[PDB]
Amino acid sequence: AVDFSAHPWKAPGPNDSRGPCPGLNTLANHGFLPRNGRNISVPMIVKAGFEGYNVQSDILILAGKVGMLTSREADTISLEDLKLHGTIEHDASLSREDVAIGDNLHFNEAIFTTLANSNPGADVYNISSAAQVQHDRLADSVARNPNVTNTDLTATIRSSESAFYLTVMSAGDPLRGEAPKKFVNVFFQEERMPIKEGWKRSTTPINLPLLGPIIDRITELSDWKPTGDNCGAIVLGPGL
Amino acid sequence: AVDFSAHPWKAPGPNDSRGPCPGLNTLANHGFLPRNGRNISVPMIVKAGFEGYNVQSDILILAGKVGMLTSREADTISLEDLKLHGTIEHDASLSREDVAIGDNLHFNEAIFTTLANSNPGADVYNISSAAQVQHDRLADSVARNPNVTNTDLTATIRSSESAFYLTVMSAGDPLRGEAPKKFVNVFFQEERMPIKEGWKRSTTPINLPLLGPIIDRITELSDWKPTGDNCGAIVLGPGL
Ligand code: HEM
Ligand code: HEM
Ligand SMILES: CCCCCCCCCCCCCC(=O)O
Ligand SMILES: CCCCCCCCCCCCCC(=O)O
Ligand SMILES: *[C@@H]1O[C@H](CO)[C@@H](O)[C@H](O)[C@H]1NC(C)=O
Ligand SMILES: *[C@@H]1O[C@H](CO)[C@@H](O)[C@H](O)[C@H]1NC(C)=O
Ligand SMILES: *[C@@H]1O[C@H](CO)[C@@H](O)[C@H](O)[C@H]1NC(C)=O
Ligand SMILES: *[C@@H]1O[C@H](CO)[C@@H](O)[C@H](O)[C@H]1NC(C)=O
Ligand SMILES: *[C@@H]1O[C@H](CO)[C@@H](O)[C@H](O)[C@H]1NC(C)=O
Ligand SMILES: [Mg+2]
Ligand SMILES: [Mg+2]
Repeated sequence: AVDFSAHPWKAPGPNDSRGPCPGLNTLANHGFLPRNGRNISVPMIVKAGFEGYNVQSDILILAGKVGMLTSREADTISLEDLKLHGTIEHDASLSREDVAIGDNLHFNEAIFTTLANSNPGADVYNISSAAQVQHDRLADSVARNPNVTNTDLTATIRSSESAFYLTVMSAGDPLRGEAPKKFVNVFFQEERMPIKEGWKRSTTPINLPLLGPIIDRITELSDWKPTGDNCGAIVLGPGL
Repeated sequence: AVDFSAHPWKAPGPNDSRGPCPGLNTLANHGFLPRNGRNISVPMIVKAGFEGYNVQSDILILAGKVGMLTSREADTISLEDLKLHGTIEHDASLSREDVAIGDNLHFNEAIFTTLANSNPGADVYNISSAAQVQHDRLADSVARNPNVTNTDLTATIRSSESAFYLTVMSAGDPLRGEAPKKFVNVFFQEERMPIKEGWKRSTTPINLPLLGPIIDRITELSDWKPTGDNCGAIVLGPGL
């Protein structure tokens, strides 16, 4: 029963907190989360993701409580807190630079080129294109970042994020694991719901059972291999 | 400014959730946390630890948000949820069995014998006795549990727990890193504040700066070495 017309996109001001996640950033830019990006709890994320995207509480509780670790507060974050490297934030992002060699927070068009140019000859991104992008992004980090971290955990998180953009920005059947380029590009480049472009919130719930096989197929097609430590240890709080 | 007369010890009833932590169990048994042990948030833990023990928000926010990972709820746990192996719960506990070979949840008198018998000829437990206990408990797990997990992280958590019993149950100067056996034994065996025995809440705040040197000294005296891959990865949620 959400009224999207009561949730206009507004550009964030210079002091509105935004993070490395286009999903949460977009929700804030439409006021599903606080536009200032501050004082955000897991219940707020659960509600916002449901209302905005029809993403269910299973994934948002699991991911949300991990995200909470990035702040110094008892039960809230600022979106910018999520840039904390090695909690969720990882190398070989789709649209951000690796923290060791650049800006791990803001959208970067040069990084995004790989995704933007994927699935040549189609007007959608899909599971095979998403896998290719992941392969190529990881190769770039291995080439250029002397502090690169690549573990089973980061690889899984990366495939989860690719599954998110394929499903949440779909043309309405998220099971298909494909999304119009026009919608995904707006999502990343503007952190806006592409409403005027024709996007509508999925009428199918997006939950762990739906995402699981998509995640696994993306991983499988990405020709991923362990390269190093492979210990899936997360950073448990800031300033440790 | 805490009225302990308004916080009597009551034995947990059959539907009351209790976990592997004597600290939180004791707070629940005195109603500083809900006596039913359910729907417990990090803000509730922060307040309860302050009121009951003069433990500060630094450690309780950090540990509390990690503890939140153990439930399926957005921002609360039941105390029993904390038994989830490999989040905080670990092998070589002071008063519980290793999950692979026994009950990792309930107080176990046979396990507790090692701590109870430590520091012979004194009426206190102290840093050297706590270190000996940790050495002996870990040795027991290495002997009897083929699946033992023993890492920098579990070792730190274990010394933190020893530091907690030495400080929170002290005779009122937690800096000393020694606690009356009569107080610590009641804490573990009954999950009760030993008020009739003469214990009083510390007038000195117990925070990370106070605990840190105690933790480090316990580790130093314990003749510790890691096991296997020494991977500090935590379990990020239940049913994975
Ligand atoms: C529990 C809620 C969420 C948390 C805590 C969260 C956290 C994060 C974090 C920290 C990152 C940065 C990882 C990195 O690239 O280094 C990220 C990336 C991403 N998230 Fe979220 N996220 C959440 C929900 C969502 C939702 C609902 C979507 C919906 C589409 C989404 C889509 C993405 C995408 C596509 C990326 C990849 C960005 C890139 O690689 O450049 N997230 N998330
Ligand atoms: C408030 C002050 C606290 C005190 C004094 C305290 C004390 C202790 C002690 C002494 C143990 C060791 C029990 C043993 O080895 O048999 C322990 C274990 C544990 N504590 Fe706490 N604790 C406190 C707060 C917390 C908090 C905030 C959390 C998480 C929300 C937590 C979670 C646990 C867990 C999961 C264990 C089990 C680890 C294991 O032995 O395997 N504790 N605690
Ligand atoms: C088991 C994979 C489910 C997808 C979870 C990805 C969300 C990333 C945040 C971290 C929370 C759990 C991570 C994980 O188990 O993959
Ligand atoms: C210097 C901090 C030591 C105290 C940590 C107590 C353990 C809390 C549970 C896990 C949360 C952080 C992990 C850790 O650094 O020990
Ligand atoms: C943050 O949110 C809580 C819960 O709604 C509220 O009590 C508090 O006043 C808020 N603080 C700020 C600075 O907005
Ligand atoms: C993705 O789209 C390309 C181009 O249409 C196609 O070759 C490929 O088979 C598709 N992959 C999947 C998984 O649908
Ligand atoms: C990063 O890699 C460089 C070059 O190998 C090394 O000096 C450094 O210790 C590594 N760690 C970090 C994060 O600085
Ligand atoms: C409180 O915790 C219970 C599990 O003990 C859970 O079912 C519930 O969602 C939480 N809040 C309530 C009562 O809705
Ligand atoms: C602990 O107490 C014993 C027995 O009195 C004593 O020998 C030992 O030195 C004490 N250790 C510390 C750290 O005070
Ligand atoms: Mg990144
Ligand atoms: Mg244990």
